[PDB]
Amino acid sequence: MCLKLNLLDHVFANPFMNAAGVLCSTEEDLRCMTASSSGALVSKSCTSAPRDGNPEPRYMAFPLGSINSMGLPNLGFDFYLKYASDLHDYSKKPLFLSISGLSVEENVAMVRRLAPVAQEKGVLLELNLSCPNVPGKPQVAYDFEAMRTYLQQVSLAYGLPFGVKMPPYFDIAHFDTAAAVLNEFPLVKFVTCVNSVGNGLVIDAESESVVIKPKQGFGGLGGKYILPTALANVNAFYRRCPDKLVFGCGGVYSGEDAFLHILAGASMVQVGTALQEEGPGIFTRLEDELLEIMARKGYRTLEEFRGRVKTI
Amino acid sequence: MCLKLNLLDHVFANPFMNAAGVLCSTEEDLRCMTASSSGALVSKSCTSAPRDGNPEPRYMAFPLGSINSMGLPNLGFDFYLKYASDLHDYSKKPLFLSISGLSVEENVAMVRRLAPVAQEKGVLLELNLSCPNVPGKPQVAYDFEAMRTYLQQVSLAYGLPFGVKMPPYFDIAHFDTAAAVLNEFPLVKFVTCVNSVGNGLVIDAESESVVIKPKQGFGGLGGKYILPTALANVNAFYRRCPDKLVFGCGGVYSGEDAFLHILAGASMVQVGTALQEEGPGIFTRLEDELLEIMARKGYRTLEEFRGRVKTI
Ligand SMILES: Cc1cc2nc3c(=O)[nH]c(=O)nc-3n(C[C@H](O)[C@H](O)[C@H](O)COP(=O)(O)O)c2cc1C
Ligand SMILES: Cc1cc2nc3c(=O)[nH]c(=O)nc-3n(C[C@H](O)[C@H](O)[C@H](O)COP(=O)(O)O)c2cc1C
Ligand SMILES: O=C1NC(=O)NC(C(=O)O)N1
Ligand SMILES: O=C1NC(=O)NC(C(=O)O)N1
Repeated sequence: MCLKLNLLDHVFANPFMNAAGVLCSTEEDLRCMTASSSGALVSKSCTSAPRDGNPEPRYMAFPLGSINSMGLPNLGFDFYLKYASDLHDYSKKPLFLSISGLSVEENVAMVRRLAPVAQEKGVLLELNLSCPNVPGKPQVAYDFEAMRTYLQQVSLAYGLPFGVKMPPYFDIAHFDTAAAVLNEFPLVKFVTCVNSVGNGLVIDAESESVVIKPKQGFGGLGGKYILPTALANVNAFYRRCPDKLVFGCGGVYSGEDAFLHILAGASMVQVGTALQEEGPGIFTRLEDELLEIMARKGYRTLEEFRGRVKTI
Repeated sequence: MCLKLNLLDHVFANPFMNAAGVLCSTEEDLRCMTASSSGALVSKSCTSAPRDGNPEPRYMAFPLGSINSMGLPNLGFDFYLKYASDLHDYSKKPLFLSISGLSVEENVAMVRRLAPVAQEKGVLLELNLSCPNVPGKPQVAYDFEAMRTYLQQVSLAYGLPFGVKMPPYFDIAHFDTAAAVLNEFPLVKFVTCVNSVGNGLVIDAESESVVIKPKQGFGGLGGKYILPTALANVNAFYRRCPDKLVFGCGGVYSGEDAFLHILAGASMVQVGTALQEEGPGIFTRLEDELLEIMARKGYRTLEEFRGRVKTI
C-alpha cells in the first residue's frame, strides 16, 4: 500500500499539500510546511509588490468552516521567487508558487521573471484566477473572456507548464464553458478546484455583527460548508479535461474527505481551513486515515480508485 | 408579544413559511401547510403541464443539509391555479403560488391566467428564475439578459405585483448587476434569496457512489451548508433594493437562524430542508425560539432589528 504519485515530472510521497494562502506566507511558514509530512507545498498567492492586505479581523473559523477576506497579504513576488531560487530544499518535496496579479499585465510581469527559475529549479506555477477578496476586483474566472485573455497572455509570456486555481461554479453551462476555455491551452497541465466560495456572510447572533471587517463582512468560505461544492467542481473538471490533471481543494478534514476528492478525480489534495485550524500535524493524520480506508477496501495505490466515483 | 406583521397588503401571523418545493406539491400537502402554524405558504413551482420530474433517488438529507435534483415534479399549473382560486382558505393565511416555466413563453402563458385569480383572491406570485435541476436548462438569473427578458415579459403579461426566487451569487459584480436588473421592474415587490446552491455533488465513501440518480449525481444544496451564502445574498439584495422586500431562504433550522436572516434584511423567512426533515411541527418551535431570542435582547418588534446587522 502506498500514497506515492509521479506527475508533472515530479515525485510526491503522498497527495497532500497546503492550500495556497494557508501556512505559506513567510520563510518561517514555508520551512514549516517543508518540515511537515505533506507531499508538497504551495506559496502564498503573490503580487508584484508586497501587500498588507485587508483590515483585521479578516479570518474567522467555526465548527463548520471559515470565512476570510485576507486581501492577498504577501511579502511580494521578489521574496517568493528568491525562496524558490535559493532557499527551498527540493530534496524534501516539490514546490508550487502561486501568483495572483491584480491585472493581466501584473501576472505577465511575474511569469516573465519566474520562467528561468522554473526551468532551473522545477518550481511549478499555480495561477490564481479566483481571489474573491480584493475590493473592486471580481473573480477573474467568473468572466470567461477575461479568463481567456489571462491564459493567452500568461501562456505566451511563460512558455512552460502551469496550473490554474479555479473558483467554484454552480451552473452546468459554466462547467462546460470554463473547461472548454482551459482546454484551449496546452500549457495548462493542472486545474485546482476550488478556491473559497466567494462573498458569504457570517453573522454573530449575540453581538448582531458580522465577524470580519473588510467589505462589510463579505468573505470567502472554506471548510465543511463547501465539500459537496468542491467535489462537484473536481469531478466536473475531471470529466471535461481528460488530458489535464485536477487537484482537489475544499472541505478536507479527514482521510475520508480526501478519499472522496480522489474518487471524484483529484490527483493532489490541498488542505486549507483544517490546516489553519489544526496545524501541520494534520498531514500525518490524513495519511494514516487515507491508508486505513484503502486497506479496508483493498486498494493498493491511488490510481486504483482515482476518478472512479460511481453514478446510478 | 407576538410575531404578527403586514406585507404586500396582507397580514401575516409570523414571518415563517415553507420554501417552495417542500411540503406543497399535492392538495394534501397544501392543506397540511395551511393547518400548520406557519405565517404563510407557497405552492410547488409549477409548469404548464404536469411533470413526473427526474428519476429517483432524487433527494437525500444528511446532518449538514440536503442535495436534490427533483426536476420540477408537479401536478401542473391547472391544479395550483384551482387550489388558489377554489380551495385555499385565505382566512387562515396568505398563499404564494410559485411558477417555473422552462421558457419565457411558458411563464407568460401561466401569468396571463393567474392574473384574474390574483385580482379576485389576492394570491401572490413568486416567479422562479433559479431552478438548477432540469437537464439542459441553466439557471435563468445566471444569464442577465435572459433574466431581463423574463421580467419584462412577465411584467407586461401579468401587470400585478410579484416576487422573484433568486439563485445565490458569489461575486460582488453579480450582486450589483442582478439587483440593478431587479430595480428596473417596479412590479417586482419582493426578492427571495436564495434557491438551492446549484450543482453540488455528494459522494458516499462506503459505496463509492453518488447519492442521487439524475445528472450523474449533481444537485442543488440546502441546509447547514448554505447559511452564510444565504445570509450574504439576503443582505446584498437588502442593501441594493431599498424599495423592495427581501424574503430569506437557506439554512434555517432554528429561531436563531431566522433571527440572523431578519438581521440581514429578511421580511419573511422560508424553511426548506429543515421542514422536509422535521415536518410542520417545526413552525411552532421556530416561533417559540425567535420570540425567546427577541425577549432576551429586549426586542418587541421585527422592525426593531430587521436589516440592522452591524458592520465593523
Ligand atoms: C486564510 C486564507 C487565505 C487564503 N489565501 C489564498 C491564496 O493566497 N491563494 C489561493 O489561491 N487561495 C487562498 N485561499 C483559499 C484556499 O486555498 C482554499 O481554496 C479554500 O480555503 C478552500 O479550501 P478549504 O475548504 O480547505 O479551506 C485562502 C484561504 C484562507 C482560509
Ligand atoms: C425537495 C426540494 C424541492 C425544491 N423545490 C423547489 C421549487 O419547486 N421551487 C423553488 O423555488 N425552490 C425549490 N427548492 C429550493 C428551496 O425552496 C430552497 O430555496 C432551498 O432548499 C434552500 O433552503 P433550505 O436551506 O431551507 O433548504 C426545493 C428544495 C428542495 C429541498
Ligand atoms: O485566492 C484567494 N482566496 C482566498 O480565500 N483568500 C485570498 C486572499 O484574500 O488572500 N485569496
Ligand atoms: O427551483 C428549484 N430548486 C430546487 O432546489 N429544486 C427544484 C426542482 O428540481 O424541482 N427547483
